[PDB]
Amino acid sequence: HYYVSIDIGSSSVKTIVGEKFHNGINVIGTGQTYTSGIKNGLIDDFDIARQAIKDTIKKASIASGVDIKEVFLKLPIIGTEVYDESNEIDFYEDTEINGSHIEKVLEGIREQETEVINVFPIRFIVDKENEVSDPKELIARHSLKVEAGVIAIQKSILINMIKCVEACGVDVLDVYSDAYNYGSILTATEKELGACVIDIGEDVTQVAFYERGELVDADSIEMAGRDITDDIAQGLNTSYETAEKVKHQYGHAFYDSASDQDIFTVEQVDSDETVQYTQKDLSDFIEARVEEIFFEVFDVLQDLGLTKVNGGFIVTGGSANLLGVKELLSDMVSEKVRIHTPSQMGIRKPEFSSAISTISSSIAFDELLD
Ligand SMILES: Nc1ncnc2c1ncn2[C@@H]1O[C@H](COP(=O)(O)OP(=O)(O)OP(=O)(O)O)[C@@H](O)[C@H]1O
Ligand SMILES: [Mg+2]
Repeated sequence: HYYVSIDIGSSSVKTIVGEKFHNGINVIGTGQTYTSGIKNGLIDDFDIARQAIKDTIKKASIASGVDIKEVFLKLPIIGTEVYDESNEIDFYEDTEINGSHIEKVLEGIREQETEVINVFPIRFIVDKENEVSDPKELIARHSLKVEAGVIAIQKSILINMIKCVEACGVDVLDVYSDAYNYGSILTATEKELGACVIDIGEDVTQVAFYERGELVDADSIEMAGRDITDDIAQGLNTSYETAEKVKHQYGHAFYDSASDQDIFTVEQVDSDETVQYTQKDLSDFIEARVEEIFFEVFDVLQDLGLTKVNGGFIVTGGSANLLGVKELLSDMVSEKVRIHTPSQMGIRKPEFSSAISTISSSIAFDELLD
């Protein structure tokens, strides 16, 4: 009927209630609630977080008209495993492969410390020979085999993340690693060539790489928005708060493009005085940090041995609202670089990318298995 996804982020818990249309999703209600209950993408104070999630589920339950009781929880690429696996189910009759055989054969893969959370198909193989993308309505005589991609997350995260959302009085129908979700924000062309999604939130920066249409591998960095603000507060000798504002109001991640005529005033933290800075001044600190962030990204890529990103670079997430971000990355790499923002209205901010893709993934599996 209705699709409701929940994004439990370090800056704000995000919720989206949507409806499936022929050419996409129709957001009919959203909610957002800032919280200090989540840090580095994990629950820092259960109670505080459990209250943020409820508030978010409410603000949306109101704005959407729907009375939310079921939700799809996204999971951060943290303590996550992305590997290859296959499985085959047998037949004793002439069976017309339907959505239920897909699930049955995938379930086997969903099989110690971790737990398979997502199993997605790469290619199926009917009666031990017909290699095909879709095996539906095709007739199987002896067997249906699937070579899939699998994602596992550490049991500690899964459990508590769900214990917290379910403590709000709603059921978690399913879970979706952002490592799978980002596939949505891409284009078929990007997925094919080898695109790299860079989601810079507040505490975490997630990196996902897709090639030939499927996810290849993923990881995260504990450096993001907050660190930009931290760098700003120290550089202008000011409070975190005012630092978090001038970043929003005047932030520019590329030095060579920040204004001088643009001036603002920040108060000092050690005196009852006030200093005046230009946008460019602020830029020095911002670019520096956003750069160190991309340098981390590259390393993640090297570790995962995922060089070559002919698919290009896609950057998103809250910090993606920063000006000059596209400029800076393009200046330190040689592939296309775009800042993905949800198309649907109401959620036309980079920070909503993950939440909306969670719904996409939901719907995607809904069809695959029916
Ligand atoms: N307009 C702005 N300019 C630059 N940065 C901003 C702006 N708006 C949002 N941010 C920053 O983006 C970050 C939050 O965005 P985001 O929602 O993607 O993080 P989160 O998902 O809630 O937590 P997580 O780090 O676990 O992903 C904050 O650090 C915030 O300061
Ligand atoms: Mg986030």
